[PDB]
Amino acid sequence: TDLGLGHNGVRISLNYFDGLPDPSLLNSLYSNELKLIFKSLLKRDETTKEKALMDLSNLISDFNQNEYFFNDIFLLCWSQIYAKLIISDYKVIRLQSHQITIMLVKSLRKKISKFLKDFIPLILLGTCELDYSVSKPSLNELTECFNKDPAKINALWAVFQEQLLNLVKEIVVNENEDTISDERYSSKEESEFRYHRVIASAVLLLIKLFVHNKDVSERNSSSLKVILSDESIWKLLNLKNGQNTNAYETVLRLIDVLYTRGYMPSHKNIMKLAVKKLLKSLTHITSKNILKVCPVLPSILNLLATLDDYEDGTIWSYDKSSKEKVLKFLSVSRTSPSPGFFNAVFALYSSTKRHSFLDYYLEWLPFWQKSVQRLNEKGFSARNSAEVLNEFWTNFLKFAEDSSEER
Ligand SMILES: [K+]
Repeated sequence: TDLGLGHNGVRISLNYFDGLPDPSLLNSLYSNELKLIFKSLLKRDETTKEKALMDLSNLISDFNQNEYFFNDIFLLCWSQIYAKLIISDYKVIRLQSHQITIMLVKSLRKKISKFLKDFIPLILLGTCELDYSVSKPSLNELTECFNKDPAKINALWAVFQEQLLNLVKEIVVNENEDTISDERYSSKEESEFRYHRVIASAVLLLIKLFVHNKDVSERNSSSLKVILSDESIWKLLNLKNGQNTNAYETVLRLIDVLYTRGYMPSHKNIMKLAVKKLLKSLTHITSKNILKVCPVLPSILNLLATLDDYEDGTIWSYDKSSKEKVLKFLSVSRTSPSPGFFNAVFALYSSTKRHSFLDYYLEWLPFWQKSVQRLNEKGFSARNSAEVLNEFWTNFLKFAEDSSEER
């Protein structure tokens, strides 16, 4: 049987309809107080959950009196609902749930070693939550749980890399908008936003896994292929609305790491999947939303310059109208340039000229011309006027020195 995130006989999942504590297992709990606490956590009413978690948290803080209660039956049950609690919209529920688990690890050391495979990956997922109101306190209490040693934390990323990837796979491949949220009690927007948060956390977790493990690609090739071949991660490459750009930038970073490590060159199918979605997202940038998106444009351009190095600009062939997309993307983005922008544009020019992607005089030159025109009319009133203006001229002069052979 597929136990999902579970490694001790019971199924642990993030969805709402399975991986639930068996009614018999619950009745076998030590104290009648626990039975009610758990029955309270299996409901939907989130008000009574905050108290139930508070009560449970109190029983664990007073570990002296209460200890025989926190046995294997408790850990099996808790490990199942813990997974479902950390996807709640109420950040208090997610935070308290993490603290409880962290407290259990810190208190039942050795006695809980068997369950660490189930708890650590979810704790770390909490530290990867883009909301710092949850990810910072979680990481703090976690770091404190291990003698305040950040090296002991970095070890966790290596020890549990298999279970960490399995968690990613569960979020990305197996669950979706309609399994993380019950359509009967949740609107479409609610479901989307909820799933977005969870998968966004998974992408960051996935990135941290490459940071801490130099051989992750080779040691987990089959697991990574399943994760990255799915469409779900790459669907995050969306700048339309309503989400901010945090998740978007995180995927950019993932693509970069994957390319740098030489993973994507090894998996053309996955690279085609990511790039197609990346190129399509360029069309999401308009005058309507340029002011919300402009701080991530240097990242886009730099990534495209990097990818252009693959097989002499082969990535551009993944989209029949990639040239047109880039042109329209450049014309929009020059209206609201930010620091690093012109450095990135030149990076793209310097790389793509090797196969004459865009015309020097009919396409590149007017871009630079209209750019300085924009900078002169508005600035230098705006902030970072001097920095950006100087950045433009430094890069244009380098661009202009190629006008030699292009004549
Ligand atoms: K999915």
